[PDB]
Order: sequence, then structure tokens, then C-alpha cells
Amino acid sequence: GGLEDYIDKAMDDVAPNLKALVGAKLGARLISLAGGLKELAMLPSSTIQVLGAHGVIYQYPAINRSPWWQRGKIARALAGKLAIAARVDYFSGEYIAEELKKELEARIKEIKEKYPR
Repeated sequence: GGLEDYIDKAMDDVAPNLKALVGAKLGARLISLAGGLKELAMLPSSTIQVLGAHGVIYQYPAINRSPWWQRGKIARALAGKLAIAARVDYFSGEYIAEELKKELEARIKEIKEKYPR
């Protein structure tokens, strides 16, 4: 039983939607940065977008593998999904996660870019 295994398991109990969305380590980092599941669940999302600091969600693959200029938009979309994720985890306890689907889909929208003028 390593540190990481503990947290992976804990996220299974505390916040499985988050965990599904961004993974247990990023999920757990955001909860800590928030101060807890509840506090995370109360945050606007613009606030979520900056929790790490670009806050830690920029480390998100789709953002990082992406042009500056597409990133802030991808951040916003992610933070939103995160805000919903934490809310369902706190208040409802249900399992949505395939708003990854909603989410992918937006990313693909946003990929309407070449470098702004």
C-alpha cells in the first residue's frame, strides 16, 4: 500500500466524478487546493480555473498538447466540467462521468483555430 494507492482509493470514496474527469492525482490536488470537497463544490469555476497557479488544470493533456490561444478556452470548458463534477460528488453522489463526452466534444469545437489576428 503506497501513498498514491491510498489516494486513488480515497478518491473512489470522496469524489469519483472528479477522479474520472482528470484522474485521481489532479482530482485530489484540486480538492486540497480548494480546502475540501465542499469548498471545491462551492467555487465559481473561474476560480477553479486558477486553483493551481494558469492553475494546475493547465497540466491537463488536452490543454497542454494545444496551442497557446486554444488553452484558456479549453481551461474554461474543463473548469466548468470540474465544477459540475465536484457538485455531483458532494451533493448527489451519482456517477455521471461521461460528461467527458460533452467535454471532448467542446474541445473539438474550440479547435476552430490557426492563430488570432
